[PDB]
Amino acid sequence: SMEQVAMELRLTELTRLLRSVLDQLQDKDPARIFAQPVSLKEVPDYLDHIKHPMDFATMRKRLEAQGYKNLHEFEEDFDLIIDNCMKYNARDTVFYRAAVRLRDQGGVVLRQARREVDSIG
Repeated sequence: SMEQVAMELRLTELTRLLRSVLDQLQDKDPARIFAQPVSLKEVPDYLDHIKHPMDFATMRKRLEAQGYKNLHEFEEDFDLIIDNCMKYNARDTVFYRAAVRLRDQGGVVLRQARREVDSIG
């Protein structure tokens, strides 16, 4: 149908906007602490601690499959990255501190993304 196509064009455009959001958020992680999944070879007990692991490469796979239907879903995954880190790692670690900085800096980017998604529909 013509409606299914119109809906698919909306999803594609959302995907385009979320790709730019993802790039901006990942720039706020210059140390690449959150770039890839925590290694189960190197942290073999990780899944005993963290039930829903997340990282930027995993988000990028979902994004490119047009697997985010709305900004809320994308934010859920970003928040997992931060929240998993802040639970697994102690306050006095480079990892925890990197998550706090990513949260604080990403807030700005996500504030305007929400306005852009509401604005452009």
